[PDB]
Amino acid sequence: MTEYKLVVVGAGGVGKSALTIQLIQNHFVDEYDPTIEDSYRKQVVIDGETCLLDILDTAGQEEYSAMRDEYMRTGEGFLCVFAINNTKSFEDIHQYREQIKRVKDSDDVPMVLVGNKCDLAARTVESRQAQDLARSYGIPYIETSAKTRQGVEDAFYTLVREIRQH
Ligand SMILES: Nc1nc2c(ncn2[C@@H]2O[C@H](COP(=O)(O)OP(=O)(O)NP(=O)(O)O)[C@@H](O)[C@H]2O)c(=O)[nH]1
Ligand SMILES: [Ca+2]
Ligand SMILES: [Ca+2]
Ligand SMILES: [Mg+2]
Ligand SMILES: [Mg+2]
Ligand SMILES: [Mg+2]
Repeated sequence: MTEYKLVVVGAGGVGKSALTIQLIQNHFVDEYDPTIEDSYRKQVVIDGETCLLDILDTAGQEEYSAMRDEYMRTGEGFLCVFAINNTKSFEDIHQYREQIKRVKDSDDVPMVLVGNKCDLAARTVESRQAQDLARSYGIPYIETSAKTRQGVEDAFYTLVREIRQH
């Protein structure tokens, strides 16, 4: 069956792991344990196609980011995650996209911009600001909450649909 290799990237603490764990394991991780590099695999049906999602959950903390570039190389699509209550994480997105372009050696890589923690009211990144950034990259913007599950499946499935357009 078709395997989609997805890679989740973004600043430390934005919720990359919580999103992936919610998708794969159907619970919310409340604590914060920084990731090195973890992978998850699950067979799912997306738009009538039985397929395997192979998801690489990467480090956002510089201290743990050792060989992230080598892990990212085989990725077919990238979820670029920031948190809507973390302006710095949003500003960091451009640099993650630059890293993606570097490791794929392409200016045309399947990606989705994800604004996570949308259950929180301490918003400093407005939807329109993120929409504009995504538009400049030619990709969709989707807001999510790993806590409530809002948009979680939608974000990952959208990324699959982006890979399918390439
Ligand atoms: N309210 C709320 N908290 C969230 C959400 N997603 C993650 N968190 C919280 O934010 C913290 C960090 O989440 P985590 O998934 O570990 O972040 P990360 O991006 O994987 N971090 P790292 O890059 O260090 O591995 C945790 O306390 C987690 O519960 C969300 O959608 N809403
Ligand atoms: Ca929990
Ligand atoms: Ca390269
Ligand atoms: Mg494949
Ligand atoms: Mg993590
Ligand atoms: Mg503002």
